[PDB]
Amino acid sequence: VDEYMKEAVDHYAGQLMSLDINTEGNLYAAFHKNPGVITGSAVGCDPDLFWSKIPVLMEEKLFAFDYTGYDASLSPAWFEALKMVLEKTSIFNSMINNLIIRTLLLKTYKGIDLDHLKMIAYGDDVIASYPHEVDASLLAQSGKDYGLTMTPADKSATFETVTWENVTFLKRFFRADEKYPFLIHPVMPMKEIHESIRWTKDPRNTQDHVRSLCLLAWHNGEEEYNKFLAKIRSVPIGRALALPEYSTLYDRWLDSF
Repeated sequence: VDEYMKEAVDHYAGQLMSLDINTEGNLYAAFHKNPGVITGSAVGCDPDLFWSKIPVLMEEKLFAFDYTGYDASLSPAWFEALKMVLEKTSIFNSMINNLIIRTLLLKTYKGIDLDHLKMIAYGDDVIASYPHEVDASLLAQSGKDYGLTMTPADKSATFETVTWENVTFLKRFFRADEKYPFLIHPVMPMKEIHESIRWTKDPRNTQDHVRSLCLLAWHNGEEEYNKFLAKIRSVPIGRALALPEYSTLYDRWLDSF
């Protein structure tokens, strides 16, 4: 645990401090109740609503990257660090990520003020920002000194600038609604959804499983959604399900804000 990790610890800790958490488990409830740039976690968030808030919590320049074997590569130094924070699973990997980003930032650039780092992590996945454009390609270099193997965001061939158009968090894109632009749709690619379809070893789970897939799919738009429902209804097992009409999912969503 070097000097950089120490400042990461002090800074991250001091932050979680403002939350005034109960020292008597209760850490999990604090995080679940406060998904954002203070916990620096999204664990327990609700995409359908949280997506409209994220753009406001972020600084101007986004930056993200992929981890290769995030858990396996986690050296003991980090846990030691995590302990120091606590002294001062998803919720923990998220806390570790918060330590990594800070550490690598302090090690890759001079003049970094962590109070201006706005990031939200969910395990190894993270959406980050800073007032100035930061290079994940340079952060990746510093990562080697810690056994971390960082690569472009979303299995990208090269390291390119992260924008609100190409950025993804929890595998979802950010797309403003066409009718009300300030309501941000969490958009999971249809491909990812199709590859999630399962005929449960217990047929009874099928309905609720597909329901949860529909709650993700309709965010790709009425045409894609109905195309999706048509596929499911092309065979008997899919025709036996009760699938939400696009119209109602969208309307309920608008009324939920």
